[PDB]
Amino acid sequence: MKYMITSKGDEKSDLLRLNMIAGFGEYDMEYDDVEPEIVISIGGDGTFLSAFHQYEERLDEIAFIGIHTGHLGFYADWRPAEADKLVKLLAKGEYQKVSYPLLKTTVKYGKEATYLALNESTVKSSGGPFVVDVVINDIHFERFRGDGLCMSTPSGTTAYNKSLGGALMHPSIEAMQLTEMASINNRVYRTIGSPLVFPKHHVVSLQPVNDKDFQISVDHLSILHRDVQEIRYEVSAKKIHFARFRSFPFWRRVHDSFIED
Amino acid sequence: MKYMITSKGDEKSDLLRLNMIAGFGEYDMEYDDVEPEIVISIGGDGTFLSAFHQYEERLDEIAFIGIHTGHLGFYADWRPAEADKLVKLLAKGEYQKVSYPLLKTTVKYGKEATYLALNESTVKSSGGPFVVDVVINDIHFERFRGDGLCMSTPSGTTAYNKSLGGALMHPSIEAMQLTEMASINNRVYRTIGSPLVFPKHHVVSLQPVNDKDFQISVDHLSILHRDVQEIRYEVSAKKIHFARFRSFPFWRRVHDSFIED
Amino acid sequence: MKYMITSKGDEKSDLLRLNMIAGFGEYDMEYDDVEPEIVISIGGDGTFLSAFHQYEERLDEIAFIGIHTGHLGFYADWRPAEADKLVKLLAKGEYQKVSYPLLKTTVKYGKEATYLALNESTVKSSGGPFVVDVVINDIHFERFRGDGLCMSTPSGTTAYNKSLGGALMHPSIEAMQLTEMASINNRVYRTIGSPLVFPKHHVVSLQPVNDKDFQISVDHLSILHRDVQEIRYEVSAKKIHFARFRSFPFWRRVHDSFIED
Amino acid sequence: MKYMITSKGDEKSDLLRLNMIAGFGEYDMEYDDVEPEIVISIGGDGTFLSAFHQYEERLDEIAFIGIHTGHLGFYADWRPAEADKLVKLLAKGEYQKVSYPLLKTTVKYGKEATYLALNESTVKSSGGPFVVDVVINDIHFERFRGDGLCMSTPSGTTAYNKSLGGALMHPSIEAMQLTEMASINNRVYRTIGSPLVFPKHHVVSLQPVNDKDFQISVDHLSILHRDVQEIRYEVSAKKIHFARFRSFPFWRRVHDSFIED
Ligand SMILES: CSC[C@H]1O[C@@H](n2cnc3c(N)ncnc32)[C@H](O)[C@@H]1O
Ligand SMILES: CSC[C@H]1O[C@@H](n2cnc3c(N)ncnc32)[C@H](O)[C@@H]1O
Ligand SMILES: CSC[C@H]1O[C@@H](n2cnc3c(N)ncnc32)[C@H](O)[C@@H]1O
Ligand SMILES: CSC[C@H]1O[C@@H](n2cnc3c(N)ncnc32)[C@H](O)[C@@H]1O
Ligand SMILES: Nc1ncnc2c1ncn2[C@@H]1CCCCO1
Ligand SMILES: Nc1ncnc2c1ncn2[C@@H]1CCCCO1
Ligand SMILES: Nc1ncnc2c1ncn2[C@@H]1CCCCO1
Ligand SMILES: Nc1ncnc2c1ncn2[C@@H]1CCCCO1
Repeated sequence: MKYMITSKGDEKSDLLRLNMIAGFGEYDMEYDDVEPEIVISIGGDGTFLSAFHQYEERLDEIAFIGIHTGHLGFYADWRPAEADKLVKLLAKGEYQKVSYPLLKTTVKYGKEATYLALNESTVKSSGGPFVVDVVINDIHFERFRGDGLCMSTPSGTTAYNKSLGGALMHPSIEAMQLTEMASINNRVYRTIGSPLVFPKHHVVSLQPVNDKDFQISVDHLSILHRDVQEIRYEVSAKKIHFARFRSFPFWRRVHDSFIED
Repeated sequence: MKYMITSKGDEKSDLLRLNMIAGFGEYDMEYDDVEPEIVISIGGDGTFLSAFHQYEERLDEIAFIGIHTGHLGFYADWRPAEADKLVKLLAKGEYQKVSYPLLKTTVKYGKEATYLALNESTVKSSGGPFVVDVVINDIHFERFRGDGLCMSTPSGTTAYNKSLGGALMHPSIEAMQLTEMASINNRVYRTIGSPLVFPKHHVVSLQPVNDKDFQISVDHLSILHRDVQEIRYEVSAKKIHFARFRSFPFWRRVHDSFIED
Repeated sequence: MKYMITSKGDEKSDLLRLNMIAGFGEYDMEYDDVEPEIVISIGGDGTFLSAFHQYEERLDEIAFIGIHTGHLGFYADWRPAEADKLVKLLAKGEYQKVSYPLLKTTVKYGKEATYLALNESTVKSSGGPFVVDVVINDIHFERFRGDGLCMSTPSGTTAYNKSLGGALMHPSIEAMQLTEMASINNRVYRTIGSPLVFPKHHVVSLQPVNDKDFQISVDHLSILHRDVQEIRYEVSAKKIHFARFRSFPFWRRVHDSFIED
Repeated sequence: MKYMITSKGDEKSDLLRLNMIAGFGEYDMEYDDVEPEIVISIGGDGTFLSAFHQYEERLDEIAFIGIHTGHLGFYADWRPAEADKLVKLLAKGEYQKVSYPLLKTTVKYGKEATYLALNESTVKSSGGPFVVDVVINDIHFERFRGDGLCMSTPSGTTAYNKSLGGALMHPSIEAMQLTEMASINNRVYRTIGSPLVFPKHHVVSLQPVNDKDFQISVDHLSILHRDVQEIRYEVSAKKIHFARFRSFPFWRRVHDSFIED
């Protein structure tokens, strides 16, 4: 089919990319970075996130693969020594696909912008204090004062979410998880403290109390948003598709990354 | 239908129980605590847990209701002033039902015993140090040394799980959550630290390293188990059914219990 | 003596300030905001922090007092109804003094700047990733990757330090406490995780790994520092002095703020 | 002087003990396990704790030394290869001493018993729920409901205290630290959550609310206490003395145990 290969850009990843292109040339495979059906990412999870966001308008028509030239990643979970076997099996194309849930962020002004996250979307304040009202399915839940908030996909839970004390959830669960960053708690301000796990179709809305300027991040991309009226989180109806060429279970991947390999 | 009412046993709950029995007598309703189809619990969440476990062999044929005579409970979530309206609507019996997931614990010896938890099942050691091997779907995940482990249902997450830093998950999610109690972590022992959220059909197995005697709890019931070979956790195929007579959303119930009411 | 009164600036605090000035006029007391010996702060703990920093060059010659016109503060811990009794006892001037430790921050470039904190000093990155080497008394302790770090005085421990999971320490202890903000931990990056409590004369040094631009905060003041070579923390030899006019124990103040009042 | 050597009891530690006794025989040193002035512990930190408690009535007249035959301990912090150099320098006896603070626990009935802890003293319930009133210097601070409480010395902070989220404090600080085990927090029960660090002469008292039977631990020793009226914690006036034969800083010891060695 049509395929493309993105590279981290160091010698190791560029040379592996050139060798995989050469290997693909021995098959009925066309290099096309406009309408690829296979997107191979060579580098780390950061390289993989840029690949996902490069092609997030054609998610339904792409199977993603990650190769880690450094340490094992959660998306770049195949070693460079398997690249030749990868080329072979991608060429035949009878592999299977597994799908992970994604997070949809909607930002409203006083106008609207939507974003897909593969790891998480976070909200912080633009210098001053961060106060927002947290609304769950039109129900006012809490007034949060602190550093900010983080909404994670399931596969995002091993990333920023983990550093904030959130739970790791198996990515077959269609959910999103909200974690707090340094919440103020006394007898004036009061937050739940615990991470919150939301199913599909639940809508978490963040509403400004005073200042309406926020620094909003989506995966690696962080930009200052002004005149914000509302930030809405929900599990996306879209999903990322991976080419499956072996059994590498999520919990083993968690074990290899955090316990021992 | 056939119904029964369990009471916490103080004056307040016994008198409310007698008044509801009197109210039920005005309808085609029979009191039967052997094969009830409606089990009303009057007291707190602890009273409700005993009601669930009193009838856990007829879960498929029972709708549960809880009335809190003290503070709002997560299962006893209706006020005594609504008891008359409750009798009325339970008598007609066109109410709807909502189902929550349950946790199945299997304990193997060198023989087998199974238990259903509505909140959680926990494992601790019988005096000495607690060391177990944690196996996830036949994959050795970690060697845990510490005080113990807790496996929570979704509706259990607001209970012991919350005090251990676990996430609160909406009970429409068919999952279980594993949290650590005081894990030892250095460059000898190593655990994941984070709460772990498991979907249906995943099996978490705890296996003894040295001592094989453990104190195992299931909801309020804690008993010493000897000659234990394995403890297995999975989401039960069984579910608890509640009679639904109003909209009291889980997240509002979380808000009213932990934030403000 | 010479005194001055700073005000939060709302009606309530300005009017209390004018009334205390009037009351002071009945005694041998001179208003002087250049060389005061008594600095009264009317507002909240934030107003008190500005008062401290307004006069941090004459700390050895000033006794501070805080009045809270809103909720109880940890530095503004006297109610407005006691202002008349405060004027009386400050005028006679046989009150006693209690001293709290302070935190000295040194920032070195490639030049040097020093700062005193009453609550804490925090270090974060200027947009990009935050990586620093943590050196304790010339001993390399850890390579920290995460959101940032916070070094708190004892009286600062109830503030930002508390939201980061740090311990509350009685301010009679001459120490400083280092807490992490969202540290990355796997088998590549490794931090201690726990808050660290340091005695007098211990020096904690933060050293850049790659990027040398940091956002450094000292109490309420946060400024971007460029070309930073080192950030050094140690317990200051200077101390803040409070006028003591009653017994309001620190632990009771903790109780009233976080448990119940 | 008079010395004695305790051993973990495995081959490795017994043989090292016999060799050190032989080496000591070449000097004016007498083996005496009744009134030793030097107590050498060979094994791990657990062996060292038994040595301390074996001789806790002669703490003022003993310098302790620990040798780790397994992994580095915080009290057993010298390697077996240094045992010959240890014998030499202990024999001459111009070494220096460093002292660590200790924790005094008082248990009152309806009679009194006192205990010294080198690591920590913990309180849990005897099966049923654990509810105690926490009193700080005769001031009621909180009503704690949960699994239990832990009061740690400074050198104890790297042990159980660390697993409960407490801070690590340098043992030159004369203090004790109170950490919670799985506290219940809602709008009925309310605890501070944060670890609490107390200076010398502060007294923390635990008082029963209903049940008066508790499982109290002091270092490795845990015994059921009945008819308990009060548990009192304070920094001991006694101190443990170590023979100092090299520079092995506490923070480096923390680094080697938890970060890398
Ligand atoms: C470096 S690739 C970008 C990812 O880094 C992760 N990340 C950012 N900051 C942190 C942090 N403080 N701790 C852990 N992961 C982080 C987020 O999940 C982001 O999507
Ligand atoms: C009192 S009813 C029994 C329930 O109490 C909860 N529980 C027990 N111990 C604790 C604790 N330490 N913190 C919070 N909840 C607890 C558990 O979820 C149990 O099912
Ligand atoms: C508003 S007065 C300034 C103080 O607010 C405190 N502070 C800032 N951010 C937070 C936070 N996220 N949580 C708690 N306290 C905070 C810091 O201790 C600072 O000195
Ligand atoms: C094994 S030597 C005894 C010491 O083990 C430590 N300990 C006991 N339980 C735990 C735990 N769950 N986590 C960490 N350390 C522990 C306590 O500090 C005790 O003094
Ligand atoms: N989904 C993820 N799970 C775990 N780790 C992740 C993920 N995505 C990116 N990273 C890491 C975070 C540290 C910096 C390098 O990239
Ligand atoms: N599912 C539950 N969610 C929250 N709280 C619960 C639950 N079950 C029982 N409790 C409480 C725990 C404290 C003692 C009284 O009962
Ligand atoms: N030392 C302090 N201890 C507790 N709280 C403090 C302190 N200083 C300032 N604050 C609060 C923090 C929340 C915003 C208002 O000011
Ligand atoms: N003071 C201590 N600091 C760290 N670790 C300690 C201490 N005392 C004993 N241990 C360990 C705990 C795990 C089991 C082996 O002994």
